[PDB]
Amino acid sequence: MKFLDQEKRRQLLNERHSCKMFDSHYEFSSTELEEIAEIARLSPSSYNTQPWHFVMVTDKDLKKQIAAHSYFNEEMIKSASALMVVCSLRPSELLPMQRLESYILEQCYIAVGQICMGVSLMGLDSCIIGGFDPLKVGEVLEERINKPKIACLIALGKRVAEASQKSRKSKVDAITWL
Amino acid sequence: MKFLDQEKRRQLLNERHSCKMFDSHYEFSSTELEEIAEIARLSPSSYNTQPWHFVMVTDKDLKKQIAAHSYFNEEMIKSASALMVVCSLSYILEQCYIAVGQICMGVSLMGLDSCIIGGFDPLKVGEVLEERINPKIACLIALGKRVAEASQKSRKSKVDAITWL
Ligand SMILES: Cc1cc2nc3c(=O)[nH]c(=O)nc-3n(C[C@H](O)[C@H](O)[C@H](O)COP(=O)(O)O)c2cc1C
Ligand SMILES: Cc1cc2nc3c(=O)[nH]c(=O)nc-3n(C[C@H](O)[C@H](O)[C@H](O)COP(=O)(O)O)c2cc1C
Repeated sequence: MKFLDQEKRRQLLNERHSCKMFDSHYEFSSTELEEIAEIARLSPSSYNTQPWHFVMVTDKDLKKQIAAHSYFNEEMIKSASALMVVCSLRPSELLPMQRLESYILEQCYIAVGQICMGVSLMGLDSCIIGGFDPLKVGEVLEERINKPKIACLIALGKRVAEASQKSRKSKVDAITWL
Repeated sequence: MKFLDQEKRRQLLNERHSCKMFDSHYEFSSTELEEIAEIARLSPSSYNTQPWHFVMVTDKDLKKQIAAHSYFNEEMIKSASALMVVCSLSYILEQCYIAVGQICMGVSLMGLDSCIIGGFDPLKVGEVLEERINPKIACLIALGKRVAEASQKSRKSKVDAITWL
């Protein structure tokens, strides 16, 4: 019951890459945005806690304000069709270095791994972003939504340039066979 | 262009499910084993740090041992074709979980099945392995072939999960 053959499954692993620049002229349809939200939502988590909230930022000025405080990621964020803000839930909403906080981030990180695979399946591109001023991006999103704890960002869109070459430590360093 | 069309992308997200029991007859080829390991290795991380190590358990006797300490996951793990032990070497040491999500998606693309496992005793699971590896064990992933259909998706509302800006 496979979906893609070896050649295709291998290509996807390479197409899943950190897209450093996006086609600013490519706009996300409601269909594209909705499926991405479903890829995020349908992700797995321990005891199905789903301690995440995904904020889809498509407004250019609002994304631009976040971009201005993402340092070297500014032009990239600006270029992107959409910017996902992966928010971690409060521990008070979870229950009916901090242990609960780290647990929640672990679930959020899983979702991220699923999302970026989904984005490649559609034919689009992403870049996970942790290089940003956390206090400042919260600031410009405060009046819009309650002050969130941000795990990471995910820039989204269509690429202008080809995928960068994969650089990973040796199969030996990463894999033990038993 | 697309790798898969709309229907098949939507189908996959349901095929990507926590498989509770596996075909205890089915055995992983080397080719199946090697892809699963490469999906894991090509995962993304901060500054390409790759703060992880993946241990592939296939031997039925050693897997049987790990399953004995896996509480309510005992039969599942014994019946699986393989068992991956995911280990970590801001905060960056949690980013092995980014791999986890990529792996399970890649596994389902092959038309196989997986279950992410957090229900185990890390003391005794680490003990039976420590004659070889130096941990830190984050979680487990059972890998193999299903015996029945994928479970129904239960999730909180789209409204609970998504803010549209
Ligand atoms: C970190 C982690 C640990 C998990 N541990 C277990 C487990 O010990 N036992 C189990 O039955 N399921 C476990 N699961 C599976 C979740 O219960 C499952 O992801 C959730 O119910 C969503 O359903 P789905 O994966 O079938 O789509 C775990 C999932 C994650 C992400
Ligand atoms: C938590 C996290 C944060 C990241 N932040 C950035 C970033 O701020 N800027 C950037 O260009 N890439 C960022 N990346 C992408 C990684 O640098 C990239 O995944 C790694 O170099 C491997 O390359 P690849 O994904 O293209 O295979 C981030 C990745 C992760 C997991």
